[PDB]
Amino acid sequence: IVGGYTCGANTVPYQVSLNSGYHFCGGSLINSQWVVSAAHCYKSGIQVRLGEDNINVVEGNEQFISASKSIVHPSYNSNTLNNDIMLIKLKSAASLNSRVASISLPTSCASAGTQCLISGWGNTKSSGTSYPDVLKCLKAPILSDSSCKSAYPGQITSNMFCAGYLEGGKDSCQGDSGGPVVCSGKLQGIVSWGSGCAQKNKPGVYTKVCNYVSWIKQTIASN
Ligand SMILES: N=C(N)c1ccc(/N=N/Nc2ccc(C(=N)N)cc2)cc1
Ligand SMILES: [Ca+2]
Repeated sequence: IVGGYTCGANTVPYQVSLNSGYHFCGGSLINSQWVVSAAHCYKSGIQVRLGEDNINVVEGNEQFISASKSIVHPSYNSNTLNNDIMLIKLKSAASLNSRVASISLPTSCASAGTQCLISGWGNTKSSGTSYPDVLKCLKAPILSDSSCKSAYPGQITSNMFCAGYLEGGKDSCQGDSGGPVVCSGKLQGIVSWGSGCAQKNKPGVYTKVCNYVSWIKQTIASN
């Protein structure tokens, strides 16, 4: 997260770190056994780390639970990042309390202008590289589809939305991928892609979760 702020330990209780020896992507816990992340975060041997703040220090609220299965969206296209969503099932149910909590799926798509919270342990620099150890947060509005499409001609599908700031300076970034965009207490987005980070007229592009709720629910129901 570039231009964000330190969330505060366990203030984003649904935020998970996907760990394969190191943090490589975010995710969002959507029930005790399931995490939603970006399909481009797919890899085998994922350990889901819940209850994280400092991902480099055991601070006492962590739950580390290996994935038992990952399900990449049936229509995920890695070239276009269309349908950049994947479900990860935990081998065991996370223990849910205030510091580790699922985030509600949307019942409706959020509109442009809705303020959201984007979070992650990704790079905090738009130029160069610095990875935070504690969870970073960014309040960012969903941008209009028109501004999104204008920013990224020929790339924004109906399964994507832009959020952030056209002026740049504030954005998610590498290492935030897969993580949440939560708006009014609903998971509306998944950190998906963008050109660089926090670049002018290159806002973050997010998987439009509301399109996937049916798939998520039915997948969970049968897996
Ligand atoms: N909001 C942003 N600017 C932004 C946020 C996260 C981000 N990270 N994406 N990283 C990323 C890495 C690999 C792939 C792939 N295998 N195709 C896709 C995306 C890139 C840009
Ligand atoms: Ca930790």
